[PDB]
Amino acid sequence: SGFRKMAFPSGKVEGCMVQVTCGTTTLNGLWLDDVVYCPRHVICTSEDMLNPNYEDLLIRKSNHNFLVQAGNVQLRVIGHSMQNCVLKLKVDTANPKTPKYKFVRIQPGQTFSVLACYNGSPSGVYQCAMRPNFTIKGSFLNGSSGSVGFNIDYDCVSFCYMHHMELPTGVHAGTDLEGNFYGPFVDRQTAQAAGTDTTITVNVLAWLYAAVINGDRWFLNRFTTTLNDFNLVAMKYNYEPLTQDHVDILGPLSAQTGIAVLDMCASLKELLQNGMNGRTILGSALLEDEFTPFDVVRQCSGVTFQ
Amino acid sequence: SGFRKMAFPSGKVEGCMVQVTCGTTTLNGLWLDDVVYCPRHVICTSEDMLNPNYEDLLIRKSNHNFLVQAGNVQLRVIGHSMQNCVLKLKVDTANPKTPKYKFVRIQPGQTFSVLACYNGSPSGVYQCAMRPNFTIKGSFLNGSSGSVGFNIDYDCVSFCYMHHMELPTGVHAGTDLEGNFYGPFVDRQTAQAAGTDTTITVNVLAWLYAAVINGDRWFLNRFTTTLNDFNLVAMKYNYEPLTQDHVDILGPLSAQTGIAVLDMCASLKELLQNGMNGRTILGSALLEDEFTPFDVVRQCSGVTFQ
Repeated sequence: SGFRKMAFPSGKVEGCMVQVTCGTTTLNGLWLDDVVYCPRHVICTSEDMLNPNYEDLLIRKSNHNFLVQAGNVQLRVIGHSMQNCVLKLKVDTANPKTPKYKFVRIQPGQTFSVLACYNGSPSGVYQCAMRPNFTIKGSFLNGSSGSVGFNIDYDCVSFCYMHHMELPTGVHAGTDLEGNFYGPFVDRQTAQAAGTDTTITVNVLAWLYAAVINGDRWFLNRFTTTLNDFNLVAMKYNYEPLTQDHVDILGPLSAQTGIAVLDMCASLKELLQNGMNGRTILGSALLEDEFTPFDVVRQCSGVTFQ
Repeated sequence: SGFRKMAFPSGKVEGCMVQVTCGTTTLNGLWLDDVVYCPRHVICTSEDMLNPNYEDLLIRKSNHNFLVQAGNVQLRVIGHSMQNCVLKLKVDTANPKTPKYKFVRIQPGQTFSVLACYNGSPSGVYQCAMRPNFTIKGSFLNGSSGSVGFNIDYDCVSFCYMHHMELPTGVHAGTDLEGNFYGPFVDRQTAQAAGTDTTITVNVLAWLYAAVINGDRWFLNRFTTTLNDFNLVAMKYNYEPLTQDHVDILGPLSAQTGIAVLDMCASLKELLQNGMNGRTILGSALLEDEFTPFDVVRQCSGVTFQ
């Protein structure tokens, strides 16, 4: 019993982390097969970040300007190329610990584990989510660019995020493993600011189903509602729309607990209109939205990754 | 910037997890060199747990009664010995992925990472603290015994917890890796209950400092307080007594923020007497007490000018 914010096992990702040094800038790299991936702003300084011309700055750089360290071992860069906002550094040796992996671009509301790294050495792992405004509420200090976010999909490591920048409000922005920034952010030190962040509705409902599995039933009511009636109320509380596909994804948790998805929406509407009244749900005094439906099934069923 | 419940990388611990089966019971074991450590209650039947004589029960066991599996490969057991409540199974193969490790016994109020496992395979990694009543609020299902808690100091893994039981209130009890239980619990199916649990005051203060570092300041005040006068209020709200040892530990955090330790106690005092008034601190609507000062400095320390 019990319910906790839980990250994925980081073992297969630790064996892929690498240090990449360029001139006077140092960050982290992802070593998969014979290719190292890292943010492209490693070739620039703090002065260049105000408006960097990445094309002309990479023309000046050569293969010997890229120092890649795999722990206490130096790697030999034999090729380099830029794809959007990341660099692909071809090395002469394949990582022996290379796991079965994919590159995926996640939708807003999806959760993942972040292996925060510094100088190519992992120091921590935590579970966060891609916010609706395409930011993440991570924990990163200076020098953590190149850290990766990932899911474990059955037998495969699903890389979905690489950390790049910190925004003025304290949140973070980054790219997928193809160099494309999530949202309208760029790798330039400017005045870009995140929009208003909303609550991931389908995750709150999955979290409420987790509370029912673990014994909490005080928020259930004898009310009921439709999708439009619920969406119109949650809209004024900055909640994301609940699609008909989201109702289908919550199907398994609705059938296991015997509570209709629309009945659970009626419960959430009361909590939005009346609050928690100082009460707690699964050890939290507010509504948690960083648990996807499958995240609930993994913890409650003890899903293991071999 | 930002603050997250962050666990240590679990790669060095995953490579030590194995599956131990005796009779109809299956749980997890720790594979270090040529020894497998696991809870000794794996050798008991349901009738034995009522009043077990572990000395008498282990002598009756043969080596082939234990089936140890590293992945899908059987580990040949060649001997068994008992140290307190931990069974030590000698195997014929030394674990080639054994990391630098030590066995440590933590104090109440400290934190560690838990690698929750089932059938020798990891399910997830999360953080928790040793409650003042010598329990942990984990997320454990049937089959999770043998999962270990741990910290990492650079390259060395300090094992500090092995899971054994769940108490009637839903919290969990276990031992260090030498087999000594935390608290007055025993590995016998008898009537047991967790003591009165208090809030770890020094951890809440460390968490309030983390909020100051990240920009939150609404809870501060001009007031000050002494050690005695604060402990008068802390005792009234089921908080652990703050001591000079705790004050000295919060030293670096007090200097980094310029807020004296006793000044932050006057802010925590006001929060306990008035509540949070509906506002949040670092994403929580209640006071968090499972972040040690070390955990805060680990995520929030920059550079100290002297």
